[PDB]
Amino acid sequence: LASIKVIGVGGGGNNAVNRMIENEVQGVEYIAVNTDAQALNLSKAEVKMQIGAKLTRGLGAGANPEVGKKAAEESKEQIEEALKGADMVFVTAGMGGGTGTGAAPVIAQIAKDLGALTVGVVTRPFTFEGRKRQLQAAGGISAMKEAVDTLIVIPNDRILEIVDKNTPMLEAFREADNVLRQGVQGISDLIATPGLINLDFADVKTIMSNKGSALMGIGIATGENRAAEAAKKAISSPLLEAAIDGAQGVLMNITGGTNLSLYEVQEAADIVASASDQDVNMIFGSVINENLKDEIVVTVIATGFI
Amino acid sequence: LASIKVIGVGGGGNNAVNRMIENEVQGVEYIAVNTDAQALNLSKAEVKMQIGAKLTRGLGAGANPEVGKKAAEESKEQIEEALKGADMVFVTAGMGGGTGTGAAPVIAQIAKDLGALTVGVVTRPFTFEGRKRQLQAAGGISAMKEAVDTLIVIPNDRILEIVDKNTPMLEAFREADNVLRQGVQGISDLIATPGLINLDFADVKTIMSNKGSALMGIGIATGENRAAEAAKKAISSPLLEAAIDGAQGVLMNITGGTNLSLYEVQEAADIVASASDQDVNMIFGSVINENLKDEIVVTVIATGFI
Ligand SMILES: [K+]
Ligand SMILES: [K+]
Repeated sequence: LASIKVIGVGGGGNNAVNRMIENEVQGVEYIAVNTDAQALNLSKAEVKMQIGAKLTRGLGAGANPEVGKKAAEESKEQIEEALKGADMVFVTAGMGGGTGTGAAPVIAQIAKDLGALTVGVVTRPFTFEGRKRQLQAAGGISAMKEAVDTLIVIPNDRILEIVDKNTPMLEAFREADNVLRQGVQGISDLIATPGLINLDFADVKTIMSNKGSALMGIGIATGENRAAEAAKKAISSPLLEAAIDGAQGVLMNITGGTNLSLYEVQEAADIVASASDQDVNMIFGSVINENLKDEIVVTVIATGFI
Repeated sequence: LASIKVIGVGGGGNNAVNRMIENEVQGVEYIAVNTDAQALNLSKAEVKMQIGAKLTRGLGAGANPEVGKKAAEESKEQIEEALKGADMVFVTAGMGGGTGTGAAPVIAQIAKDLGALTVGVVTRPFTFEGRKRQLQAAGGISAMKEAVDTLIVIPNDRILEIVDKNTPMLEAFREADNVLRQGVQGISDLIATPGLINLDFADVKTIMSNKGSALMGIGIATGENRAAEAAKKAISSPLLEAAIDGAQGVLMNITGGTNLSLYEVQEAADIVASASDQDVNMIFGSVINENLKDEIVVTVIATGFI
């Protein structure tokens, strides 16, 4: 199985890494990277890497991408050494602030230069976060795209379409953390641990080598008709904010409990295939999570959008 | 038993509250309060109070005490409602940043105006954090002193005298979090839960009503001579950065396992009394922590320093 590191960069990455650990996501090594020593000390990762100790003295980057970038530059030797040996590196961060925006591209570029298949999974800030955050996030996304093989972008505004109408702001942020965790786990669960219908690493690498950007969609369903319902919810997810038939590559993960059947996996796959372009390169796998009972989760990652 | 709330304000308070929860500190209600939604979502407290949602949009106060203050002002109705009914409120924060420095005094003043015995337990930043942090912390400490009954100040530089010489910066910060937890738990364990030698709430209130400032000291020891060794370490703690004989009031907590003896409690108390002024108002109690084996911890809180 592939050797996989998941790197949480800055506050958005910190929370996503903790959510993966809370969900007992197996087969990956976690590395929390941050300029903010207080936040870093709340990481559940065993490897906690403080960057920019001299520059920022543990105080964070103050929403300044240049300080995030220079912090990662300060610590480039340590970052390179931590990443050495990985076949694949996920770099997770929230865009718009200082450390995510500035450090995540530096870290991703280091991983990519080492030869790791490098996948960024990042949030674009909620519009309510304001103009400075939006502008800085656009800069980070552009930098991230240069530094990775595939960048999966989670449009946080779309979460607001998904959650209940009176959801407090704190809970909207909490859901963004969960979506980042779902983005990484959707891919890693199919390659990091044994399974009946895993994915071939080489095939993941091919779908993750497309240009342009990538998006994700998530569907969850229970009971009768769950496989079809979950798949339909995934392809119609507000998160997948382009028509899936525009994608060059599609990866589908269906996860269920021990009762997940061949018939259900096929049903879900057929829905996603049918919605996608006729000439799409689509790959899929299934995961048994024995902690699930009657729910199934379908995650779709679509790459190579114009 | 007294009804006690422990309020973690901003990043330093967040980490201290999590450390209390990790150490299974009983008998108190925890409330995490923050302008930073990502950090707040890592709180282990069941009550998570986002303040300044409109002003800061979940992004934190950017090391600006005025923004911390105005965030608390925005949310004053919610803060007042959360604090109603408490006999005692601990307000814990790191001084020097925006939310701790600015919001903690507002919150403490609300608690004090409600009639709660209000005790602040705050860190003064490490010198390495720089001049802006030092100056802002001095302002916060002055504000905090006006807003509480007793302010216990933890001089972070003194932690550097305590930890091993090559301790990384991240671990020095982690130890500050632990000291804040020890400051609160030293007092709360003697009044919040049943015990053989608890303290009288009225007596705690008297020692906590002194003017001037307060300091703490911690000593830990195992094996033969543990009670005397721990007590001596507490009174000579670099954290207690004034001669204990200068204090008007002294509170001592000795905590040990089920083997903690009357003789040991007395031995420790005698050491602290002997070191203190002849006319000191000193009170003490003991706690059995059945999770301890042969270690004992002595905590001393000294109040009313000139
Ligand atoms: K698997
Ligand atoms: K007790």
